[PDB]
Amino acid sequence: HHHHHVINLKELKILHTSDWHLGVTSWTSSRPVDRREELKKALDKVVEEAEKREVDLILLTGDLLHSRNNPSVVALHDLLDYLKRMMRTAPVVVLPGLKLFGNFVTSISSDITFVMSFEPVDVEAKRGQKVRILPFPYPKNEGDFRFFLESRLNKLYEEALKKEDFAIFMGHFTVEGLAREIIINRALIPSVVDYAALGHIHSFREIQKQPLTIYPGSLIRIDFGEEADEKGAVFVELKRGEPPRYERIDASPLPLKTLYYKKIDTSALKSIRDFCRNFPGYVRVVYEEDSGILPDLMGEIDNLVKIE
Repeated sequence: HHHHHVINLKELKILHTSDWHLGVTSWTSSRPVDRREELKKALDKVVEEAEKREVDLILLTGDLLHSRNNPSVVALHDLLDYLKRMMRTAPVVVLPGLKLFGNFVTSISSDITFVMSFEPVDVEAKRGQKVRILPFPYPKNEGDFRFFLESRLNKLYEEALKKEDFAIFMGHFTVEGLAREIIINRALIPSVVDYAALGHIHSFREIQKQPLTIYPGSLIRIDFGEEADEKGAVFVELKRGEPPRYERIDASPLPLKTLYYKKIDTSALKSIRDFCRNFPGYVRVVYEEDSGILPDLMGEIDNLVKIE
């Protein structure tokens, strides 16, 4: 199953997913929970939607592995497993959050490209579309730093002007003013790209519409700051005549809940027990004062991962 070659094809379907954090175990200081099974389920749903929609290109951004430096064999084997699966559907371009194995794999394949530098790369998509990738990976400096970054973005704008069909910006950074980190103003994302695929933020954000610029988010709620979050992937469709459209692919991951109390008194105990009873995800209790020896709530309630 190799690529198609359709004359005058003026469209491109993209799956963009990000920030998988393969290998994460949560709440290791209170109650370790291995998130793999939930994550593999979320990823499977993303793989199946990609197949279902017959996408042309899959973009992966952000931290696909939880461990900055020392991913486990399982985490690595899961990554390569899902990479392979995706490459069966459509070509995969990865902007990382080893340089050796990435460069080698890109050489020997026509369906995975690791963009490991600031240099543009042209890729071929599932139906023969030509796509120019403008990458902005994580890069000592201080305010010359800002001028460095800005110089790099300017170069990518010029290289984007040299596109044949589609141009796609990929970046691993924090958009200034979100509501060491690399902080970059959204106005400096080259305006002449058709899509800007961003990663590193766990939460789905539509940053702007022109160029359409999106963080898809993580696929699980990694910690309690993510309880109100949208988790999933994004499906983007590009057509030469027209504005880009996109649909969120929800990963439907386990819900999180933080229950708050001054003291864990009689009423707070009943509140906690009732709530967790049939709650299908994980619960945190936040309280302020000790008032006696606390009952063994974690032995009693398997969903409760943190009192603290």
